[PDB]
Amino acid sequence: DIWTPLESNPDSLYLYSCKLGQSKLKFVDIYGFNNDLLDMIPQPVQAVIFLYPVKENFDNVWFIKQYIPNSCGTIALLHLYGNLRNKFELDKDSVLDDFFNKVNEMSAEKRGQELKNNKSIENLHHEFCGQVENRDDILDVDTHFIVFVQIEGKIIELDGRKDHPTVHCFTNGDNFLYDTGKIIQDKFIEKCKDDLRFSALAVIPNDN
Repeated sequence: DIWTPLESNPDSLYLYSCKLGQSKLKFVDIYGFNNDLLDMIPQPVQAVIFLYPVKENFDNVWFIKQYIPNSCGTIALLHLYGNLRNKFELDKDSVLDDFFNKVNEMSAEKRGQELKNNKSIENLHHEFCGQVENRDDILDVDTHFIVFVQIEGKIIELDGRKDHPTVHCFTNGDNFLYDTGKIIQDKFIEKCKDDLRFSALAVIPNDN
């Protein structure tokens, strides 16, 4: 049971979200993590999605375990809209609204198993996945999506391969994008002993 990696292009992510039941949030490329470039990002930033190669009470954070290779794009969208549900509501009776209601009382483990059995999402996923010319486009699981969201003034990193969310530090609206950049630089970029070709996206409101 293997999936085609999700296309990370901001337009494809949006369109994919629209079909899943969320049209209120959009994605904007992050060109770098220095202040100059982060200043270019429109605010308020609601989250940051990050792609790269290869206390603990989480009562208030929605978490799903990842069991399927290259489903991570979708897991990230799940972690994203699932934790912004109060602020940006899902379309009533949409694929995601239905999924979140169905798994609301489930643990991160059973949530993850439910994903396996969700035809709609798997189908919609592979309408917004990358192209495949050869097996190395689906069997090469090298790049990985993770997401950072602000939950009760705390920067929470959400990754389905880990056993739980990773709580980082306190923050606020104004500072979230910047505190997040510092975390990404020290935890992933500079910690990597090479030219870490990453990509990043800020999630912002579609309107105001």
